[PDB]
Amino acid sequence: EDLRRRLKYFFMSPCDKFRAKGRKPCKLMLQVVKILVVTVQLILFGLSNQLAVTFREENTIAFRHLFLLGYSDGADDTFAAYTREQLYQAIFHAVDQYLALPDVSLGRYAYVRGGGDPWTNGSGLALCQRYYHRGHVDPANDTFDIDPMVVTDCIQVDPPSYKNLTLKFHKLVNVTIHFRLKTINLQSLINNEIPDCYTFSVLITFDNKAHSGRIPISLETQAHIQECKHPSVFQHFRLLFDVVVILTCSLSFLLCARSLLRGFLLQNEFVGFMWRSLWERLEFVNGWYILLVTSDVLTISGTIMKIGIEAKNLASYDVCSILLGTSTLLVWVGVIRYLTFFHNYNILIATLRVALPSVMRFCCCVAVIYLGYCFCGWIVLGPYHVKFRSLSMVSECLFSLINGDDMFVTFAAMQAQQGRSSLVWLFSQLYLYSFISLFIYMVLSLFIALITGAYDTIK
Amino acid sequence: EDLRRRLKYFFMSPCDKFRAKGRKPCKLMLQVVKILVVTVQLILFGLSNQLAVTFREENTIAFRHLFLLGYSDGADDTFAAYTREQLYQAIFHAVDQYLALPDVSLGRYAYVRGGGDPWTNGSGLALCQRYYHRGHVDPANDTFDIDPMVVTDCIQVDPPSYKNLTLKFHKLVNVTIHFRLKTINLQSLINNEIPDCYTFSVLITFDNKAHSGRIPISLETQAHIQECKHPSVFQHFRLLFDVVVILTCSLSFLLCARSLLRGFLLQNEFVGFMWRSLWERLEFVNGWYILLVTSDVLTISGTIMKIGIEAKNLASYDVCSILLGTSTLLVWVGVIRYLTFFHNYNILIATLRVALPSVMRFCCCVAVIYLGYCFCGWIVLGPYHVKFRSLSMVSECLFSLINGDDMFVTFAAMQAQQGRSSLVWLFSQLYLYSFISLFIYMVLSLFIALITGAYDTIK
Amino acid sequence: EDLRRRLKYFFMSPCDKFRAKGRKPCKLMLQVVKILVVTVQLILFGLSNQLAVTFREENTIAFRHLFLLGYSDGADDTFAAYTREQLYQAIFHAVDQYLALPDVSLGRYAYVRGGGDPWTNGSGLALCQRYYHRGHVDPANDTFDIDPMVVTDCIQVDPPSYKNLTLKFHKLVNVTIHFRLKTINLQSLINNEIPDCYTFSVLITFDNKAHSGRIPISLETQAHIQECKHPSVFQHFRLLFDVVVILTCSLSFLLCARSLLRGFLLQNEFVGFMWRSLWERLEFVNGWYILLVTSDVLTISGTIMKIGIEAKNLASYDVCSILLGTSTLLVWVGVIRYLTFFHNYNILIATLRVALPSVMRFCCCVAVIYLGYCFCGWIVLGPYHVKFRSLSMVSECLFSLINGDDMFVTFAAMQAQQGRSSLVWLFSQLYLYSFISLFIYMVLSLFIALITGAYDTIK
Amino acid sequence: EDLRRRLKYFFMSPCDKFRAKGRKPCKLMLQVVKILVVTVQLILFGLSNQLAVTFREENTIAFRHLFLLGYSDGADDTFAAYTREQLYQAIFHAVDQYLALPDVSLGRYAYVRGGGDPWTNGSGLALCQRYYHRGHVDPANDTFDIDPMVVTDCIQVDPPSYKNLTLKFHKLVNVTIHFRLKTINLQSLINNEIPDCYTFSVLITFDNKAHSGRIPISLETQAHIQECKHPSVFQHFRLLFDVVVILTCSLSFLLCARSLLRGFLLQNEFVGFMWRSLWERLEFVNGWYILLVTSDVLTISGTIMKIGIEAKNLASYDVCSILLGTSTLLVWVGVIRYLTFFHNYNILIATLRVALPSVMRFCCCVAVIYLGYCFCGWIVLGPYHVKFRSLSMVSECLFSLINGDDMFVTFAAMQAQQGRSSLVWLFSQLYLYSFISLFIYMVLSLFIALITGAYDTIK
Ligand SMILES: CCCCCCCCCCCCCCCCCC(=O)OC[C@H](COP(=O)([O-])OCC[N+](C)(C)C)OC(=O)CCCCCCCCCCCCCCCCC
Ligand SMILES: CCCCCCCCCCCCCCCCCC(=O)OC[C@H](COP(=O)([O-])OCC[N+](C)(C)C)OC(=O)CCCCCCCCCCCCCCCCC
Ligand SMILES: CCCCCCCCCCCCCCCCCC(=O)OC[C@H](COP(=O)([O-])OCC[N+](C)(C)C)OC(=O)CCCCCCCCCCCCCCCCC
Ligand SMILES: CCCCCCCC
Ligand SMILES: CCCCCCCC
Ligand SMILES: CCCCCCCC
Ligand SMILES: CCCCCCCC
Ligand SMILES: CCCCCCCC
Ligand SMILES: CCCCCCCC
Repeated sequence: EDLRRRLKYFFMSPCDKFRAKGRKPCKLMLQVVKILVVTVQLILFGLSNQLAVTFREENTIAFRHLFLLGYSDGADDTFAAYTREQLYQAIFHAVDQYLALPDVSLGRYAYVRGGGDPWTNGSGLALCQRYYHRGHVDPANDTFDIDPMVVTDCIQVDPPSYKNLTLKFHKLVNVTIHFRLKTINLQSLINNEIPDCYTFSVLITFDNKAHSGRIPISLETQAHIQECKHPSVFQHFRLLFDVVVILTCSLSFLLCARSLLRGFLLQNEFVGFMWRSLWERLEFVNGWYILLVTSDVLTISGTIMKIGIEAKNLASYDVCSILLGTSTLLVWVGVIRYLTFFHNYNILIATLRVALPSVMRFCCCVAVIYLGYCFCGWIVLGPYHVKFRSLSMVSECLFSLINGDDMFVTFAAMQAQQGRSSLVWLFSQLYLYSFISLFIYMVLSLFIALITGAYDTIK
Repeated sequence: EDLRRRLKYFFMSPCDKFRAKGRKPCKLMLQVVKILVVTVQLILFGLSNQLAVTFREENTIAFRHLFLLGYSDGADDTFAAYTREQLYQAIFHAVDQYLALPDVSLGRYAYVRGGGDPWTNGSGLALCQRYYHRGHVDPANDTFDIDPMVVTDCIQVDPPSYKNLTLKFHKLVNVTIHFRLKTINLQSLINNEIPDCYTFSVLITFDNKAHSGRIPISLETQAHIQECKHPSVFQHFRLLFDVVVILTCSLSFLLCARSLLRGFLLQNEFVGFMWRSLWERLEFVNGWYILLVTSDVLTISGTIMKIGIEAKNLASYDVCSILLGTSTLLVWVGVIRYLTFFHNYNILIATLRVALPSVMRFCCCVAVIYLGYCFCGWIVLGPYHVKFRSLSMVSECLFSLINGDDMFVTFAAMQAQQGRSSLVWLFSQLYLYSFISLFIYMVLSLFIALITGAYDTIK
Repeated sequence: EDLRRRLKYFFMSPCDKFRAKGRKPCKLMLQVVKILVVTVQLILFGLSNQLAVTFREENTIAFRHLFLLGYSDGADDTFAAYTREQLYQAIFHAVDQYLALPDVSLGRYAYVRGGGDPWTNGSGLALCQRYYHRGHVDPANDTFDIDPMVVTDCIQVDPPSYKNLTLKFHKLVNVTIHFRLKTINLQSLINNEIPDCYTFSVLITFDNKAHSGRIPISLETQAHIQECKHPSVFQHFRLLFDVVVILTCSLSFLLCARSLLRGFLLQNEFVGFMWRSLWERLEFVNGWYILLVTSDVLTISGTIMKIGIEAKNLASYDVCSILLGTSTLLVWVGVIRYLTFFHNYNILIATLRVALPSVMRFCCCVAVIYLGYCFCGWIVLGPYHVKFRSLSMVSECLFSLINGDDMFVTFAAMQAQQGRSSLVWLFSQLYLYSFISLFIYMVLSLFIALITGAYDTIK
Repeated sequence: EDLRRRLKYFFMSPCDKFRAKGRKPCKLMLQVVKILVVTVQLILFGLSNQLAVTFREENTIAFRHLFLLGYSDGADDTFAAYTREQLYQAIFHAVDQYLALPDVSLGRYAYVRGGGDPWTNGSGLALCQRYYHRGHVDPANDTFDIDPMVVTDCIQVDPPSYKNLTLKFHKLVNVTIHFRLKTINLQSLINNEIPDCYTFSVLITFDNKAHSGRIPISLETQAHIQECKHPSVFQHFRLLFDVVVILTCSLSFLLCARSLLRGFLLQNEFVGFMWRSLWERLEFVNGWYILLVTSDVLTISGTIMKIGIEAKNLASYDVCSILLGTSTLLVWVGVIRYLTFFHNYNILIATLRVALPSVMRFCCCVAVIYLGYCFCGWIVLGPYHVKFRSLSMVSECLFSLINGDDMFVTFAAMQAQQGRSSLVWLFSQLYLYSFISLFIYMVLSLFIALITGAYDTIK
């Protein structure tokens, strides 16, 4: 009796419900307001996120130019030493620049002393060489006597004896330089924020693990952010905007939870009526509202993290950015729920609903072939091909090849081996040709055929 | 009675109308003449447009080589100073080259003195440093005391004391060098045109807003064009050609307006007959003729601007070029109006007419997803990914990815973060894979399906 | 009566004709032999073609390294002078290297003296500056007085006063250095060929036509090949192979001409029978045999040219290579004539036969849009975009964009103008987005739909 | 009678057979175990394969930096000498560095003396110049007198007179430097493996075969691996894992062979029953089991090779890697055999089975066109186009072009010839446009149509 009318009303559109019981669509206007405010909050956060990331990266580039002898932009991957004299000069240049920093640097840096290892108390720079405990290497007689246990020896340099360093080249594992520098991110002032205090931990590595006559040289930094002690800025909204976002998301969450509860109660009543199928029950679950509550939770968590970062209780910019960006994407996607009511505007969702199961079953069979190719390429071609170094990189290369991207350069990276390793080159030819042909012309064609057949069904 | 015959005649083809009432198709021959003359005028204008653009750009490159110490082509994005000595040397090199310009430069330049700020009367070069009013920075004690108000102090150099410049490095915001140079674009002589007089305003910036120990250095120019005073060229068509273009476009406009008026009158009579639907009225509007009158207006405006530029009353080359190029494109497109009469030649337009509404409705749903991805990528990945720096650049990157372009390099730009920021790298993996899969395999497939289904309908 | 049987036999396959009248298929075996021999001849010619091209290009690169001060590989497009001292040094370096060539060069070169202009009798090198007859340039007073007539003044240098060169910088149009060198292409010995004598005409240009303060510097060569005088090589097939190719092509031509004549006679008889439609007559014309006779003519012409080049009567390697390569492609394509008899192997040709007319009609409408875009892009974007410099380059860029290639870099080349010329940048955005959308999603889709519909018809 | 039931059981699924006769599916669990263990073995082998390849390549790069004067990374393709003084300096630098190696090198190398040619007994380095027996070259008189027989003259250098080298430049064919160095691959210690002893044979070539004034310089190495004599590593699983892989593959092979024999016997019985068609017999052959036995043979061979390499009996890393990688790919693909039983999961295989014959027939016709284009492009464009140098490279370029990849750069590589060789440039335009249009829009469309029509059939 009334159950039929109740269900019919439960599955009606906002305009239909307004016609029926004069219900005002507050959820829709809330969604529009949410899109606006969440996007604005994301951009406002992005300002400070960019400030932090830029400070870290620019300081690291400046360190590379200051401490690496003969360094130039774009040389990171090939920068290396090849003679004993070059290596000694690089090490001494790094240490001398560390000692001269106050007089030459464009930035203002403070020294850090002591702390844990590798620094002794009062020491600012640690210069450590690591070598085998016993190494006797005699290629002339085709012999060696090695105790592979690593011994670390190093020199402590106080900021304003290291020149007596003697490297044990034949059994040298690596050389490292460790030091910390303190600086202040003044640019924050442009965003009406109090500058933070940064500590950069700088590691310079001269790596000899390959014992190949080529020692690559690299510099890396780790940044630690902390609040400064009683700072002063002459004449030192966002909080209220964050509170507004929180209120909007809370109201949206409450309305969506109420709708889900109403749907659950109606589902229970209908099941009781029928009894007097899991899918027939899930038909009462509004997936869009589950997405909306997930988005609200994400947005509130991101806003709380953002408030904490602004208050200087936290410094996890990356997590906050990921939370807020994902929530913004979900908020933008959420409004399709209201287009679902009209067939002329619901082609994408209607087709995906029919296509997805067969697509998943197809992927079941395609994935094992894809993984076989991934592992084979990674292990066989990785030592020779710059695009096959790692499994994730192999997956990227194969996925791009399926889409027709970067094909000729992939083929050409192997041309160097046609004269050196002919068998590997021939294998790479067969591998690439077979993969491209199979996946572009057979697999992808059938995938698209499944999707277009589903569309033909729903149309 | 006669209304049926009149409407049938009104909807007939040029050949059919010639058969019926012996009407000569002057509009079609006018369209052909218009294509020829408008294209020729565009090319002729392009000659002088190229001359102007080349003068500006070549002078700017020469300035970069003259005034930037150690500059080389292709280094614009990374050119920077890293030590106090480097910065002082760059500043003094720029000023010294400015003073030596008459003796060393291959071009002939005249100095400009006085005028508004930043130059005092009689001064040719302004060397200005901008720093915080009060800056006390103490990273050693984790303290600072800042009044962020910017103070500008600068030295005036008369063209043929600046060597005493002392930079306040710890609170320095930036350094700028401003000067103006006058020159003459002699190359115009090859196009039988009188050379113009150019003033180049040159700004060299040493930017320290990030306070990161790396100060990027850049040079920019702004060009002002003016007529020279009583020039003399020994033995100093285009005007007549412009007048011909104007006459052709005016006649085309008159004929198209007459046709539109006739259609409007016939529409009114038919509506009156029926009365004794907005679409049923718009059926009488020839959209091709609206396009043609728009193209005629654009062409006449562009020709008037071109005449003014040739007379030296205007120098807005870019606006003129845009007007004339758009009008040329529209003129070329306009002749499809006559192919519309024959079905075997009207596949594209006939199919678009049926497909466009459903395509627009589909875009309604796709656009919110696209914008969500744009904002998320711009804010989360922009600090780390060179292709996500700006919203327009993000849109370009995503649009290219949809078309399969530049995929692997997009993936590879993030490989540097796999060791530094693992969470951001993982997010970028999920973001790129999900976007590419969704848009290439689901969205684009259904878009093409809509278009091909419309074609199946009209065929 | 007999006419039906005669026609049925005339349209039968080689196996069917062998069954009917025991006819041996000599044309087919001739085609196979032709493929083999023509391909082999192409490769054999390619050996000597490569030798000639390599000699020219390697000599030109060596000249660039010898005569251009500070030249390095890959700098051709940006190599330029920027100060008077740099230009003087480059000019004097080129002349000094010309004079020192016998002592420093790795190649063996002989000087050429006299001849026509610009060299006087006995002169090996001509150093010429071209300037305006009267040039008074006064940017300070915004005035000039120019007689644009070009005066050429130049110095003659005898191979082993030019140091007194005074350049008129303010009215200088360009500077050129002309000289000729003779050398011998010894590498020909590896191919059992007598070396040729080469004369390289070398032109070095310092171009100041833009009067922009930047003078680009370039070097170009023209090679003239001649037989040497009574050469001697101790112990100094291909001719017989060329004769064999000629005989094979002649026999194929004769058989195809006989077949065409037989078809023409049968066509005339059938028309006479019917009389007691142009297409109904062209149905008797074997297009494959027209292609075969064209290929035979091309092959014979190429072989005669190759024999002449080997005999040293000709040196037009490029024309011979084009003739032989085209003939090889046509010979390879010609064997599809025999697959046309079997439907399971004739899908491509059968479908093209049905699709081509509608494709041509579609192209009629698409071409005007494409040309409008070409002209608009060439004139509006060419001064700003490296990929739009020339009309052919614009066509290449747009054709590649239609196929999804190089999209993001096309967008990115304009990002530099977003700050300098905002209006041009906005126009480029609209231009690229509209072109890509229209052509990839609407035009190409309908093109493929036409082809697949034709296939659906023939299947 | 029983034959029908026997055949029906023979063609049932694992679950169906378990229902029928309670058969435990040991082959399927064996396949899962095989996937796991084979993939793990491949990765474990990849560790040592990477160690070997890295040692070889890093040593070669170090040699290039040590022995090539003025060498820098990325200069391999253009590195060349252009004056006699440069060539002498490069030769003497290489020899001097060879003599100074113990004092300057970061690696530890031992000299090799004597052996076969080109070294005499006691000699470590051979410096050999090769020139024509008689060369008189007179370009001034357009004459030459050559005996092309090559004479080799060379100097022996003992490791710690070559300075008196006099090069016969006008008839010089090339110069080579040969020497061998011994070293130890210590990095193996990180993988708990005993280091191997490497001998690097180093060849430095200064090539003058073109006699063009440009002499390219290159360095190449060949590595020979051997076990060292009585090495000692303080405290010097994989064997047991290899044995486990062998056992698993052997059991899988036995089960698959038993299944194939059972199928053969059933086939014979059915044929005997019918007698009282080759395809009707091949219907009894399980192709998946043939694939599985092939994979088992490959895996066992690869494992035996891996054990031999670990024992130091072999050093063929490339062959072992190819065997194991191919076997891993086949093992991953093999599990689709069990998905073949379910139609919803068998779309790919079911469609391929129907599409493959028509695809092969289509390829018959397409291949001759493709080969014609390959040969034409290789011979005509190869001397001018970097992507057409070799036939394999031409095939890669054309295959990539079909897939839309690298189009604009292919067009742009020819733009340099538009001014030099206009006829070749025009031919390249026609060649590229025709190939791309024909193959992308006609051939590929029909290929995809065949595949999708087969899918339409099986669905
Ligand atoms: C009945 C249905 C059942 C389910 C259907 C079948 C499911 C299909 C599963 C697909 C699996 C494909 C294999 C990918 C993994 C291979 C690469 C890999 O592991 O990377 C190594 C990397 C790490 O390896 P690495 O490179 O760091 O280490 C290599 C080792 N060294 C460094 C020592 C050399 O792992 C990853 O982080 C995973 C990256 C791959 C992820 C790509 C898969 C897609 C992700 C989801 C987005 C798509 C959503 C689409 C939805 C949109 C529309 C709604
Ligand atoms: C019932 C039907 C209703 C309508 C149907 C639905 C309409 C669909 C609307 C599409 C909108 C898609 C979103 C694009 C905007 C995102 C990018 C953006 O805003 O850029 C930022 C830029 C500016 O941002 P920015 O990068 O300068 O600033 C970033 C901020 N900083 C610098 C501080 C880091 O804005 C633009 O200039 C817009 C560029 C995007 C334009 C692309 C859209 C297409 C243009 C029209 C051409 C296509 C015509 C096709 C017709 C051919 C066939 C007839
Ligand atoms: C009824 C059916 C009958 C059969 C149907 C028709 C069969 C179709 C045959 C295709 C042939 C196509 C021509 C390619 C050869 C041209 C290039 C060449 O030879 O290279 C030169 C190279 C060597 O040349 P080079 O470049 O080293 O030498 C040039 C000379 N110098 C150096 C002096 C300048 O040869 C090769 O190594 C071959 C490379 C091409 C291989 C590509 C073909 C595909 C390989 C198989 C993988 C695909 C499997 C797909 C299955 C997946 C799904 C199940
Ligand atoms: C994201 C959940 C969508 C659920 C599909 C049903 C549409 C009402
Ligand atoms: C909704 C998940 C929130 C995760 C926050 C964790 C921050 C360390
Ligand atoms: C550009 C306007 C086209 C209007 C479509 C109707 C064709 C007669
Ligand atoms: C038809 C629009 C003309 C715009 C001209 C404006 C130039 C400043
Ligand atoms: C290349 C000419 C082909 C002619 C088509 C008819 C096929 C017998
Ligand atoms: C790889 C062999 C597959 C054989 C096709 C038949 C499937 C049972």
